[PDB]
Amino acid sequence: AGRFTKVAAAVADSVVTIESVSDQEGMQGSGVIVDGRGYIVTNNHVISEAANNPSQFKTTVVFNDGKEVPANLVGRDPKTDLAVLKVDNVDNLTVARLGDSSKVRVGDEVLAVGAPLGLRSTVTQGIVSALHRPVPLSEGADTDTVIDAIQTDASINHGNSGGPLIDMDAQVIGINTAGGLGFAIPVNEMKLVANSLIKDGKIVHPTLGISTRSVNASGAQVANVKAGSPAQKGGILENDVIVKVGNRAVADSDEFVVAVRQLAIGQDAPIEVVREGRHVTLTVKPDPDSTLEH
Repeated sequence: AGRFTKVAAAVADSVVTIESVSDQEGMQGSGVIVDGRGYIVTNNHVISEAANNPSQFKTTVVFNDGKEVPANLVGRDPKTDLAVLKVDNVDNLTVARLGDSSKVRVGDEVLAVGAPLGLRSTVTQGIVSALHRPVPLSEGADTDTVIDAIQTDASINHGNSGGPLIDMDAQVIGINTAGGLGFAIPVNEMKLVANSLIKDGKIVHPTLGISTRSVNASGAQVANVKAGSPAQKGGILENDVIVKVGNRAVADSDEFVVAVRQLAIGQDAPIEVVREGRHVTLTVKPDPDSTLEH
């Protein structure tokens, strides 16, 4: 058997099709079994329209061996484009076994696996082309977002979106997202997001009340500060050029949004700013974006 033929055949039973149908709509994607009780990780845009209109959409999981089972949304995170589904009382699930994306290196051979039975399903091959790659994602009413992504030249498309990025040990190192190089959500962020979605149905991320644009002191240029925000109270002014957030240099608006999410909620953090030719450090305490779940 081929080298990638073996790795793909060993993870196929862990990748499923995710189908969502209404009176006049249809959207399909892939998912991966991360827990033996029936927990499936997919990306948030695969299910977004079903989550927004659940009274009309029917969500279904289809396994490798043909079986078709209804599924429920446990939780979802548009900020990391992730979601958790649950199938009930299905036995002998081949659980995917999860790697460590911090141990991933540029040049590592990978496979972006889509659901073996999906309509337009794909399985592509490439290498890791970049790590911690901030990438913007923009198909429903959710927020646009940015993620620190694993970048690969394995093609990511409708057919393998939501399925796993797999290393040569048949371990999951990421979740493919199509929302011509590819991008995956690293598996360590997926464990954190999925771990907290399973228990609480929600995660909470820090927020500053800032929206930026990319700057020739380059960085993220403050376009608007929300009233009452942490940026408000910390001293951020509009047209500030943010160059550091916490311990992360900020090259543009994409890295800014990613850098904000790595911060601690309720702890003081320095924002280093280029203001009218000067450098100014400001202290900002991030609020939780979901204060009732915080």
